[PDB]
Parts: sequence; C-alpha cells; structure tokens
Amino acid sequence: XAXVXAXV
Amino acid sequence: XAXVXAXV
DNA sequence: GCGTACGC
DNA sequence: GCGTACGC
Ligand SMILES: *C(=O)c1cnc2ccccc2n1
Ligand SMILES: *C(=O)c1cnc2ccccc2n1
Ligand SMILES: *C(=O)c1cnc2ccccc2n1
Ligand SMILES: *C(=O)c1cnc2ccccc2n1
Ligand SMILES: [Mg+2]
Ligand SMILES: [Mg+2]
Repeated sequence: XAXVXAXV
Repeated sequence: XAXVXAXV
C-alpha cells in the first residue's frame, strides 16, 4: 500500500 | 559515482 | 496488493 | 567505485 518503488 | 541508493 | 531510483 | 526507499 505504500508508494515510495511500487505503489500498490 | 551517483548517489540516489548507494553513493560511490 | 509490489517494486524505482544514477553515474564520479 | 555500489546499492536505499514503505505499508493500504
Ligand atoms: C501495502 O501496504 C503493501 C503491503 N504489503 C505488500 C506485500 C506485497 C505486495 C504489496 C504490498 N503492499
Ligand atoms: C520500490 O521499488 C521499493 C522496493 N523495496 C523497498 C523496501 C523498503 C521500502 C521501500 C521499498 N520500495
Ligand atoms: C558512479 O559513477 C558509478 C558508476 N558505475 C559504478 C559501477 C559499480 C559500482 C559503482 C559505480 N559507481
Ligand atoms: C540504490 O540503491 C540504487 C539501486 N539501483 C539503481 C538503479 C538505477 C538508478 C539508481 C539506483 N540506485
Ligand atoms: Mg517499469
Ligand atoms: Mg545498510
């Protein structure tokens, strides 16, 4: 759920 | 030489 | 429920 | 000359 590299 | 994650 | 970010 | 960054 976090999006720092994927954002899901 | 770039440092975005290692910086060497 | 998945992976992006740079060159001295 | 190497790897850091977050949870809905
Ligand atoms: C987001 O909060 C989150 C948490 N754990 C995960 C595990 C695997 C893929 C995506 C995820 N996203
Ligand atoms: C993004 O691609 C990514 C990959 N791994 C991580 C680990 C911990 C925090 C954030 C991250 N983001
Ligand atoms: C920095 O400019 C730079 C370029 N290529 C590398 C290859 C391997 C380790 C570190 C590097 N740093
Ligand atoms: C830092 O850990 C890191 C790792 N791989 C990369 C690829 C491309 C640009 C920057 C990067 N930084
Ligand atoms: Mg892509
Ligand atoms: Mg460390």
